[PDB]
Amino acid sequence: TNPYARGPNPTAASLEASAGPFTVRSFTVSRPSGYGAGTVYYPTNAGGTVGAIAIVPGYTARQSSIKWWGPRLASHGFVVITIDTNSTLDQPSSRSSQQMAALRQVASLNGTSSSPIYGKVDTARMGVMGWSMGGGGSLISAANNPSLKAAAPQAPWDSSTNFSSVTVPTLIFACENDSIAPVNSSALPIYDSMSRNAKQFLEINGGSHSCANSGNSNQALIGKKGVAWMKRFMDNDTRYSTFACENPNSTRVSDFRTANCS
Repeated sequence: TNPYARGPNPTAASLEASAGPFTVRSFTVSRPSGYGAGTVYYPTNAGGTVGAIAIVPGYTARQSSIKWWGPRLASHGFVVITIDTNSTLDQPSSRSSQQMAALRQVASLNGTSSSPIYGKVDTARMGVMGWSMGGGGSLISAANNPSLKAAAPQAPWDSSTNFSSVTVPTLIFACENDSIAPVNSSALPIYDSMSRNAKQFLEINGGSHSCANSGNSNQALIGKKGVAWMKRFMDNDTRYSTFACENPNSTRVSDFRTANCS
């Protein structure tokens, strides 16, 4: 009997819909600490404490690029903070520092009786996600913070592609026709480098660099996979082992790989 298991037994239909079972509320972080701005999404009556996910956009980009993840994840039983960085020109290591700052603030707000997320977060169970340089930032966060329970960056880029130290279960969303952070020189070498973890590579067929962003046309598949990965690894929830680890066998996917996916 897994104490972190929340919500109804998952179905494809329920994981593919635009929102899951829980009602989602949100607020703006009034005094953001160590980053630009943040929006916190959270479920009402998830049936216990839930893990937290900090999501960072890429270079020149804002919360809007990665907004859709907030309600999508939160509606399956997660507290999600989407951030703006101190500057939109921040680099990946700075993105990562700011991501971890956002998580610490979430942990702090869990114990502030005035916060709507008071007593709602299990602050020992956290994950990281993000687009482009924010994707590299998530991988950096993971490498520097092995206590994190999961990472799921999208169209990631960093100077280095060597993330061989990462022990955090890591799902890489890739975009097949990415001409900004091309798969062959960023997402794929990143993926291949990680020898110490459960991991997955999911390339979206014909996707541009923004193929996992708000307003994308594979929200059913991408949302299912992100929630399934976070469920399986953040909650240790083996109801999601198949959703998390399976090949989707979808014409929407041009390349699928996975390793150590129990």
